[PDB]
Amino acid sequence: MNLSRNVKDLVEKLEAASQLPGRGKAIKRICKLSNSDGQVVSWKFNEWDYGKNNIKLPCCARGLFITDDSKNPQIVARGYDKFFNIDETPFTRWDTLESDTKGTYNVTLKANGCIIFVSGMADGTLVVCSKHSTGPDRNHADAGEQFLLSQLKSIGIEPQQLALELYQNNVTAVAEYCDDTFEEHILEYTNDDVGLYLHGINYNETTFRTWDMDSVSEFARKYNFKQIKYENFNDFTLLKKFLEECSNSGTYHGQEVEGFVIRCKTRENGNDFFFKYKFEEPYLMYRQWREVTKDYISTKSRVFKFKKHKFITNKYLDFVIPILDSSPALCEEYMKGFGIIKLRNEFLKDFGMSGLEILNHEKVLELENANK
Ligand SMILES: Nc1ncnc2c1ncn2[C@@H]1O[C@H](COP(=O)(O)O)[C@@H](O)[C@H]1O
Ligand SMILES: [Cl-]
Repeated sequence: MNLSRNVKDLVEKLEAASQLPGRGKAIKRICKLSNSDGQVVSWKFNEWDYGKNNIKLPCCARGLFITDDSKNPQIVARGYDKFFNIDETPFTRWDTLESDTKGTYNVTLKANGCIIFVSGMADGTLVVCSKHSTGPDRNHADAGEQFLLSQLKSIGIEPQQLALELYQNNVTAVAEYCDDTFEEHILEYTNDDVGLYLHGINYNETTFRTWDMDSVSEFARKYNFKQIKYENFNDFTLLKKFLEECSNSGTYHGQEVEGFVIRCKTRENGNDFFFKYKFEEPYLMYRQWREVTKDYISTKSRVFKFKKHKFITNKYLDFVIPILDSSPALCEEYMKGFGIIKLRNEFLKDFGMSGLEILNHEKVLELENANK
């Protein structure tokens, strides 16, 4: 008779929102369980419908999976809420966050691998889903399932125990997995270590409540998950100091960083809230280099439409075009998404400056080379 996991109100609200023609139309997708052969419903909204005070959503979870019961639907799997970059929304501006949020501020690196949700049902089933798919898509759900079973065998923990512990806490584990079949990202990642990383744990409720990272680590050691680096800053001023110093330095712990995911609790009602701080440079310059490289490999055309980093991009083309012309093997891997970072650093070595050092004296050097 336990109605503590009944979510039929939210199910009714989602079904009603499904019929809405154009604004806030609930998107429904029925998947089949890979273990129990039963069915689970995945709900999802349009991205442009998120994060707007004029568009109230029944739930704000990126990834939501509910059971297929007409008298007691239960949230099988829940992901994080949709959270946005700084200044992207009026409630992620650099001034509103200090006023309306408190500590403790937790900073993790931006994920690079595929995201998977691991939960458990009453029947001991270990339900592994991915971006709105459990049938199964990217099929990273099944890849991560194989990784998880392999790592559970390595510690002798049966998947039944993990499913039962998830069910008893009514939690979904959000995990990032990075296979070697994955492509390279523009900025290098020092936590490649192919396997399953545990990004967090959420309670399967309509509202967003996530475990603190220490509990996540304790759960991960209990189930052979690869731990994730993070740092804690108690106040907003310390966090702004760390973020601005890291941006002025471009190195977190001797590594190139694309972005940070920062978790905190809102000052009013003490609810969890995430926001992203993305370092625009040197990500933009490197991605422009990669795009012009792919354009040359596919067309042998070195004309580009960019307005920023034009001189350094032309120098990069001067250095790299002979390499691409005379190394057909490098072109194939580059098009497949490999060797981007190595070729980038080869150019950075030829030019004699670091990427940040290039960015610092760039208008100086561009105007100087134009003047000559
Ligand atoms: N560590 C992370 N950094 C950035 N986005 C994340 C992370 N973990 C999960 N996401 C979610 O992934 C989605 C965007 O991924 P993508 O657009 O494929 O880069 C959004 O729903 C994010 O909230
Ligand atoms: Cl509800």
